[PDB]
Amino acid sequence: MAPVQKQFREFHDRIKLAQYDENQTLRDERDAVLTAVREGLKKVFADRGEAAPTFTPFNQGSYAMNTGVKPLEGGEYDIDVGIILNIAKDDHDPVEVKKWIRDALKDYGNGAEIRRSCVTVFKPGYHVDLAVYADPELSGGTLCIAKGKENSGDEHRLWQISDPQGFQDRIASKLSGDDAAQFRRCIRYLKRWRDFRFSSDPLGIGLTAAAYWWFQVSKRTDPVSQNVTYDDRDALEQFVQTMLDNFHDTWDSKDQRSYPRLTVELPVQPYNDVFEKMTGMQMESFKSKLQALLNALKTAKSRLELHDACKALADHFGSEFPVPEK
Ligand SMILES: Nc1ncnc2c1ncn2[C@@H]1O[C@H](COP(=O)(O)OP(=O)(O)OP(=O)(O)O)[C@@H](O)[C@H]1O
Ligand SMILES: Nc1ncnc2c1ncn2[C@@H]1O[C@H](COP(=O)(O)OP(=O)(O)OP(=O)(O)O)[C@@H](O)[C@H]1O
Ligand SMILES: [Mg+2]
Ligand SMILES: [Mg+2]
Repeated sequence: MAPVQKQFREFHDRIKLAQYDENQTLRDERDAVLTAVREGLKKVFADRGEAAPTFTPFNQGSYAMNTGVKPLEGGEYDIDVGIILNIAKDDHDPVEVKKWIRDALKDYGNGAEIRRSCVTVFKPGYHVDLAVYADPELSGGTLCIAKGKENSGDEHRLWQISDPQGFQDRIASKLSGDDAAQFRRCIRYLKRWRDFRFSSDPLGIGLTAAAYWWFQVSKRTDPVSQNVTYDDRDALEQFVQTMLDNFHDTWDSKDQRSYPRLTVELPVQPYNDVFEKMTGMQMESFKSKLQALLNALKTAKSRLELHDACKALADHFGSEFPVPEK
């Protein structure tokens, strides 16, 4: 009946990255970029002959929500930060606003770059994704993120209504206590699976939103003593089965075939499918790999030898998954 709970908890200990509130180093790297933006902006706007825009920053992403993992060797940390500029959205092209930040981050690190949803700045061993918002007061009450690239057409340049506070609050409030800890462990486990079996360029946000909809705690409460034990292997099995169950074969007219697609809405504005950017072929590979992980989660629960159980898990979770010698 070989259990694997101790092995999962040790795996968790190895992969987890402390969130911003417990990570001096992350805060320091964060604050450095925010400082370089403030400093940078003074020059960019001295040129324009205009007073510098101010901004309010906030923590975003997994280091804000305590779902962060350590990258594998060669991999990069992803420091996500929002900045709310004291500007009215209706008065500015969003890409143009993003240009102020890239130019402010001209010299800092290996430079800065304007992505579709953020300005990203590169440094040795990490990047910082700055999501750029217009001021809700000056912009008629909504918080809108700057969407669009430099090369992007007109209909793809926009201020999209967002709700990062709402999203973070739903992730943190879904469960509590040791139930919530298991939720977070299972997101992390799957982000290492991602880093191990997917190429370095199943989104993090995808699995997070997915767990919000479909994660269920797996624990046993002894009827007599009320003593609780968690079963992380079982929690992943049910969660992964539930995701697989929600793939829909979706016809693509252009390719004249169907691909299995997992759709997962953000539980807050704008309720976009967080996986919409994955192509049909990437979704098909995502599904096969999910099925193979499910198969190993089941194999792991029916091995006499702890070695054989752990090995089956290590083939999917990678070489930081502990495999005790036979
Ligand atoms: N496709 C999307 N739709 C809506 N919001 C998103 C999307 N992608 C990212 N975000 C927002 O930006 C944040 C940072 O995105 P990122 O891709 O870094 O995910 P993350 O949660 O930090 O996970 P990871 O640990 O993989 O970095 C998310 O946590 C989410 O609030
Ligand atoms: N809705 C969102 N809210 C906040 N951040 C987001 C959102 N969507 C994406 N991001 C951020 O930007 C990063 C990548 O998303 P983006 O859509 O900008 O990629 P892209 O510019 O299309 O690049 P690629 O060429 O790789 O497709 C994520 O890691 C995340 O931090
Ligand atoms: Mg992130
Ligand atoms: Mg990011």
